[PDB]
Amino acid sequence: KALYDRDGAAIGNLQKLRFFPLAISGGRGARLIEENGRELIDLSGAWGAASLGYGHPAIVAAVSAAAANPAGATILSASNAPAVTLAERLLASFPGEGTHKIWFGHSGSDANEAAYRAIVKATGRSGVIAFAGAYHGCTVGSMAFSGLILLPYPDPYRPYRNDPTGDAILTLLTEKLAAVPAGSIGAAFIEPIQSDGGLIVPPDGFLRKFADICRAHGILVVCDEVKVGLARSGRLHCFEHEGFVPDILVLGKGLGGGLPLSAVIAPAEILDCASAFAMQTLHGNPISAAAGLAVLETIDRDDLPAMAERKGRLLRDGLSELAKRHPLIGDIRGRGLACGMELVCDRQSREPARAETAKLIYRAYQLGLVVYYVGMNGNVLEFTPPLTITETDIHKALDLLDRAFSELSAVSNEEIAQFAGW
Amino acid sequence: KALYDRDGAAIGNLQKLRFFPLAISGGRGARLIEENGRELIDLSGAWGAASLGYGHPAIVAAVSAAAANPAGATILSASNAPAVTLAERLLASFPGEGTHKIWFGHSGSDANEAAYRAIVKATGRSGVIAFAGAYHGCTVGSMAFSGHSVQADAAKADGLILLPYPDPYRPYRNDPTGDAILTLLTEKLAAVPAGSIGAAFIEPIQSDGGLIVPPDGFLRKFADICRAHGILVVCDEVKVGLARSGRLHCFEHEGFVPDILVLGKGLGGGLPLSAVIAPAEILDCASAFAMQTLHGNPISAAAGLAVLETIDRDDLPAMAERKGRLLRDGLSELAKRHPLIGDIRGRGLACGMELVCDRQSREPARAETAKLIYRAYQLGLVVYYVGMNGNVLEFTPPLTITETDIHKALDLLDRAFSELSAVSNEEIAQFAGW
Ligand SMILES: *Cc1c(COP(=O)(O)O)cnc(C)c1O
Ligand SMILES: *Cc1c(COP(=O)(O)O)cnc(C)c1O
Repeated sequence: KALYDRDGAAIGNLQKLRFFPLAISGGRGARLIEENGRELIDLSGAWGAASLGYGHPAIVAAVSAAAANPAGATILSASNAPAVTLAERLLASFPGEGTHKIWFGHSGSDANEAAYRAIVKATGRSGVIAFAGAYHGCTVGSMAFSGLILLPYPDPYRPYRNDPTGDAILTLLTEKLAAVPAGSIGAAFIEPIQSDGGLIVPPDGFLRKFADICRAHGILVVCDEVKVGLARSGRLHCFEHEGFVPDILVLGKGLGGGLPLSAVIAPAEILDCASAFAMQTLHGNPISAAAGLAVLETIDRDDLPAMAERKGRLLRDGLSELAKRHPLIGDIRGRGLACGMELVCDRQSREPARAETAKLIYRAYQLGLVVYYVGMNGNVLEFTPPLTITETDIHKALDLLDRAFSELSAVSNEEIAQFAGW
Repeated sequence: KALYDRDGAAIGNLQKLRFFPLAISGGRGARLIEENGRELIDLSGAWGAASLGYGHPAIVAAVSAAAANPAGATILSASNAPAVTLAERLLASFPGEGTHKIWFGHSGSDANEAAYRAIVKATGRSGVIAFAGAYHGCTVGSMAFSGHSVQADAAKADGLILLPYPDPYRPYRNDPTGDAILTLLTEKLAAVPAGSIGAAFIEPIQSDGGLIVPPDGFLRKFADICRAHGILVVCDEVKVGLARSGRLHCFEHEGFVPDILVLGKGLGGGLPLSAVIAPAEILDCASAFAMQTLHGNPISAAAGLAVLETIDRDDLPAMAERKGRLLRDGLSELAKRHPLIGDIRGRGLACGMELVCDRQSREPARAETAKLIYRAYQLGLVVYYVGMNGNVLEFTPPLTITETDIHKALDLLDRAFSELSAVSNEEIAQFAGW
């Protein structure tokens, strides 16, 4: 039986996000090795989780050593040195000396859930501001508000109310705040680059101004950097690009370099408001913790933010070259190695090319390239490879992507129909 | 400055369940190693997550090889070999009626939530039966049908029905047979529209409720009432599953097979991993529905496999049954000496010891229990308490715990009983506990 056929038989549809029959048995650096023998360049990096790539020496060393001599298995019922070392390391990376503490999780979902629960418990303020198209996780607790003030994301490519500046969204926020009692909203949840929305970098200056308004109202600013955080944006934290510092930082995916690990950096008052309150047995386990430590160590050691900045420009330069040749490309956006490329039927009408996008990723897979699409309209290719990816791998991936566009016709809508996707 | 103070400075209280200042920098077998190098026998096994203990060679080999050559990092947008192999291995070991599939998670919390969300999605029946005192998780979705104190302050599912647990030591309405509970169930089902309940969540030994083994034959009768009303039976074996009970699956003791099995804790051997074994119709009813990026990651999956292969190779069910008798015998020996010990219960290496002020009226001895484990810690033995009354000592050691470890543990436990008055009220007040 083929690996992909075994998968369909053993594993239920519930957790499947499948677009093509990718069936993996290995990985080395930025390359996935399929069962069938072929290597593929990973432009996805498991949605950004594989920050250091596959089999990075630092991850192997840290994880192997931890497995061999684990400081227990939890942070709930015992303090453990790896988790404490990682916590101090995270506090050191954030402007929160004496003011902030750490909460460890398994995922961005449980981390966002925990932040919200803790905010409500600590402040009694259960009202929330979030953006339409926001992704804060896929559990009841994180979809709770992923009471609610929904704002449009300030998208330069598709302005709200005919205002490219985004200032009409700040005016909307002002009205929504005045419409409801002061002290009713406890938190604003932001993505400093929108993920599921289609890798949208907000217009310049918007978020600084957004945060200002929140602070004026005693509203906590929660920055969700599960996707775009830890070196990936060309700086360590994505908010560094934006002229503000959040009250709360949520971290996940790439934090674990392949292991389940998330963290909330939050004021001490928020995280000390109760004990035994948001906890799961393997939270703060020393094997995930040691993996996270290796990720942060490598980020500093190998200057991964500068690597991401340098390699992102190269990638996005590459994409612009393809745009001269392929009219489908309408917008190329991003910071560092978090890039999006939106595909449109007309560049002036900006009408989304959904069908063509689906064929494009399927085709790219046949050619030896792993890339997925996101967006409200299913028309934005997401690029989040290992920060470790080689300049050679980028150029190869660019050729394959070029090839994919030239060969969309080679993919039928019935090959697309076999994979349920989103 | 020392590790425990550094922890208070860096890590919030929100996720802390602390009973004493245990500060760990290492582990070997059934032993935890503190910052200064002092060794402690771990009878908790991290609430049973450390199924194979610490630094077990099979976990080390599995994890190191998977880190070196990982099959991606996900089962969401890719199939990977470690996860499928693990899925089929779990499937092979389940004596299911019909055909079943696997959902993979990080924890028993996300697994219970996902099981429930899938049932509601597959069937449209949102009503749920769970037991008073039930612990199914600490996420919004899994707290919705839980009954423990941790979940006491959370939003409960509409159509949640809570039944008393069949506790031999504290029988509901003083009926030792458990008949009054099945009678209560019957009255509950008919105060509610026919076909409205989709699920019944069962702990085959109730964990946080006080490590409670139900009356013999009760769960089979309970399962029968559910099956006759179209209600799917969900067996939460996160705590008490995979060899720990003296059998591979704890339901093997109760003479019924569940529709859905939930796994976690010990499944990962120290890495985050859970699983749901559910009928195909339930797990296939939707796609991209209940998902987190690192679900089915190949490193957690490799450990899961090392756990099941070790369970098989070392016949860990048979080991647990014997080591468990050895442990409960030793505890019975302690009962003959210390009047606080009111009840000793459990299967295999899942054991509970309830402490009471008086053996006749069985009033819970809360203050002594806290002092007991604090003293045990000082003597070099790690053990926690559970229960609605905070009076139940829980023993869930690594399944690979040696006989000598157990004897050493029994001696330190004996000593901790003799010496609990050494522990001051002020010392305990420093730890928030439950
Ligand atoms: C992936 C992601 C999450 C959720 O993380 P999981 O690990 O999938 O639960 C939350 N927020 C953002 C911005 C993400 O990208
Ligand atoms: C521990 C436990 C859970 C929850 O598992 P986490 O790892 O804490 O999410 C659920 N049910 C039972 C019976 C448990 O023991």
